[PDB]
Amino acid sequence: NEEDAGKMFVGGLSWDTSKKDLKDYFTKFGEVVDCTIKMDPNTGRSRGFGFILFKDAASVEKVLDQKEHRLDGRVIDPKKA
Repeated sequence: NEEDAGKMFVGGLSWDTSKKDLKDYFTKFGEVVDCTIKMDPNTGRSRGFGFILFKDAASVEKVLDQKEHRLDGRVIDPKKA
């Protein structure tokens, strides 16, 4: 594995989605150890994607089993990081 087995990329995030909103959505699939919404270091503006870290890597397969993911009125794109 190139990235941690419990880590996922999450694209298509709405601007009004907070770190807490992100954590609460993925709590449905496993325990979320941590998460982040990536900011542009030059502008401070959101890049519109983030990362989530699960306690148990088994939760990643449960996220990917669900074909469609929706958060704060947007289709979000979870992927193995």
